[PDB]
Amino acid sequence: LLKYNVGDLVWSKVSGYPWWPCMVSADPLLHSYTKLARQYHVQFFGDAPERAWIFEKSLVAFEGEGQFEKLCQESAKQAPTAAEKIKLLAPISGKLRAQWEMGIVQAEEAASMSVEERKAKFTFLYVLHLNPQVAKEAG
Ligand SMILES: Cc1ccc(CN2CCCCC2)cc1-c1noc(C)c1-c1ccc2c(c1)OCC(=O)N2
Repeated sequence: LLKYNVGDLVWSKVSGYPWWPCMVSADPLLHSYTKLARQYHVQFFGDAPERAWIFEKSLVAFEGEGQFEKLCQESAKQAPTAAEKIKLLAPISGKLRAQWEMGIVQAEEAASMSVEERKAKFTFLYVLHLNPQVAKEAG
């Protein structure tokens, strides 16, 4: 039923990290955004930009920050060991929490923008660099 496209907003669950706001985008070298068990190429929102391929089973549509609590809770049932379960919590403090909060601010802005608007603003530029307007607003 679900098939993501470039510009779609998703929470991504990665080993060693809590659910993080992302945007589906095209891989700069392969030129694809999906491949086959299905994978999608995503950008991680925040001030320290990263990209990666994620499996669909580890993506959930992004609506807003309010979803995080239920994602943390529901994922606990499928993370039986302590090191996995502890990573579901929002980062305690420091630089990782500030990155996650900035990620959420950016994703919430993207969510009230159109697909093309969020793509023009938030897509990374490749030579991987942030769009200068995004970098200035983040600091
Ligand atoms: C895919 C990936 C690649 C590399 C690095 C390491 N990199 C993190 C940023 C600082 C330098 C070291 C982390 C991930 C990653 N895998 O799962 C999540 C979640 C992340 C991630 C964590 C934090 C941030 C991020 C992605 O991008 C946006 C941001 O501002 N911070």
